[PDB]
Amino acid sequence: GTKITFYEDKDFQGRRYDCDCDCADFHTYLSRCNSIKVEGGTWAVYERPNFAGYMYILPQGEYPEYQRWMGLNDRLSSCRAVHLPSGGQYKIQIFEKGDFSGQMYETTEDCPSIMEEFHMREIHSCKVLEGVWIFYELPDYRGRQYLLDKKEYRKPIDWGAASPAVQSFRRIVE
Ligand SMILES: [Mg+2]
Repeated sequence: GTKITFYEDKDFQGRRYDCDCDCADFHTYLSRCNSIKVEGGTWAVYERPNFAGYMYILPQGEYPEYQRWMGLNDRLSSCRAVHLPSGGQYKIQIFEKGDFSGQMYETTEDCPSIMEEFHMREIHSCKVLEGVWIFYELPDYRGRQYLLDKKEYRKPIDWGAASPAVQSFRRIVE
């Protein structure tokens, strides 16, 4: 089922790499990425090998420029398919402070503005109770993205963020 294609140049041109499973390192096959086709599944694609650096979530679709997936540069070199639980449930708890302290909020819905809904622009810890979610550094699902597909996150670095800025979040739905 799951299949993704990476191209070096815009508009599905240039050297190409295809992947139907996780790939921790494709840098030897491809030196840059400027377009992607996702034929099936939803994929997390990462700037550096072993799922490091900037990351981005792409559902099925055609992406003729990296700006189409909110890419931040022309570098990609690892990818993995997002596993959506068959049960189809989503619930997250967000916390004001690290280590699950401070004010907590629980939700099963998306949040395009944490400031509007919860009066925060940083989240310092999180429990993903059900499902798979994405945190964004900017409002309304803009900017750098962080995949939350583990259960517990005691500090922002646990979701890959050097910054505590989180201004929106949403679920990855099938
Ligand atoms: Mg709302």
